[PDB]
Amino acid sequence: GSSGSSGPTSAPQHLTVEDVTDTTTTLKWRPPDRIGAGGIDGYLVEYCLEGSEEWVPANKEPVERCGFTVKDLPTGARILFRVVGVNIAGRSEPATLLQPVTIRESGPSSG
Repeated sequence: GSSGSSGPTSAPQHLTVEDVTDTTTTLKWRPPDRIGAGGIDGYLVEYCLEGSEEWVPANKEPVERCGFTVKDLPTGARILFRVVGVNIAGRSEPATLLQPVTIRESGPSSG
């Protein structure tokens, strides 16, 4: 027997830095496989400035897509980004980034 799923969906994966701006950054992750009934509400993106121990909410509300854009960031700061899948169950394991972001815009040259 069974009725209504129990527990938060599977943490996010495939979370990497696609692009990086001066005061903005891009993030792209993938949806879980073990969702079942209910469905994931979204994801909570939070960043912690190097030295700080408080993860600030990048997006007040959890996005729907498997990607978001964080704004308002100190150019040249090692900020760590983490994505957590929210749901009626609550939240899931943070897909912390393997590496921090320096935050800076760098385009091509010599064409």
